[PDB]
Amino acid sequence: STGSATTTPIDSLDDAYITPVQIGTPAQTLNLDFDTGSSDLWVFSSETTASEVDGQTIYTPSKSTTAKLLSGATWSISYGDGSSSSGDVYTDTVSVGGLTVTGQAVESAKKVSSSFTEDSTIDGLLGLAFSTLNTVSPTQQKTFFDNAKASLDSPVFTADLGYHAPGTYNFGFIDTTAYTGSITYTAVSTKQGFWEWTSTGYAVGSGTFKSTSIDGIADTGTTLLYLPATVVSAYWAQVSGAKSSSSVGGYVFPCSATLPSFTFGVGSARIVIPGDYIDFGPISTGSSSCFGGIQSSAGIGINIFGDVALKAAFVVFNGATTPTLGFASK
Ligand SMILES: C#CCN(C)Cc1nc([C@]2(O)CN[C@@H](c3nc(-c4ccc(C(F)(F)F)cc4N)no3)C2)cs1
Repeated sequence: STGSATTTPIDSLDDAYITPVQIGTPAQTLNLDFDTGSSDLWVFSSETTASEVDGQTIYTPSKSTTAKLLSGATWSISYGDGSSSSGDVYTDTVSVGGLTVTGQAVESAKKVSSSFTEDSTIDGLLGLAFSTLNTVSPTQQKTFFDNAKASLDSPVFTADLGYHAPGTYNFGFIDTTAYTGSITYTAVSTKQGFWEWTSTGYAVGSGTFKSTSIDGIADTGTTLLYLPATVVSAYWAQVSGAKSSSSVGGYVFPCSATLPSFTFGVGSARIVIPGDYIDFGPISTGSSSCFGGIQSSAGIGINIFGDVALKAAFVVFNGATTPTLGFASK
């Protein structure tokens, strides 16, 4: 089998991408944030505290003839930004772009933190990291991809995120029309449950390439590109007036600037992020200070190839017996 679904930016900055997901019978379509950096499929639901729902579409398991309570199962998750959610668990039929998993664990939120409430466009998350990170207790659950993998034509999914435009998540096949040149595959460590790999270095703008190993994760659920402070400083040093602001929480730059590109290495290949992809716009409405799309990972403990990096590429998440990641230009 295969599936293919369009993913759409939630706003003009590409802060996140939402993909329609069919849950239950008859289908209840919710727009979920596909997150290769986590492993829970959770949704706003008829069980979510009413004051914490503000415009999201909710999953109502009592209206699904295929929903079954996963008795005694609870979940609770906290994300890198400090947001969180928790609740109980149903199993139900879940379909993405024509690909159907029966008995998928659908984690129904009883509580969500303020940042989720405040984002009326995100109805929940669909985790695509390794199932070892799934938070369901006492019986850990598998991700949608893990459940679908054996049925797929090929045990892969691909992320083709758009820049200020929709893109595509495909399951079970590689669309050879969706990229230029070749896909360079690189080794993955699953030891932390992430799609963790080592970039071979970087370049800023038209500068020469600096060979240096950068261990990080391919994370569609993170907006920005988080890299070591040395690399990030070398980038922003090329932008007049750019500086790290403790009050804002990262590097800012004058909105009047044109930004240089940023290249990252995948083996001997190179992915070039155009400068415009690094511009996240005014820090507040009407400000002439703009937020940078490349930020330091120093406080995180891991480098994160988030959407800023991934949307410059066609990315293969290869879930073969030995997982690998593939990157192609597009
Ligand atoms: C600190 C620290 C060390 N490590 C935990 C950092 C890491 N962190 C992660 C993710 O937790 C997993 N992938 C990312 C993700 N973020 C979201 C997300 C989406 C929407 C909203 C909002 F605004 F609507 F509330 C909040 C989110 N947090 N979805 O995925 C972040 C992987 S490594």
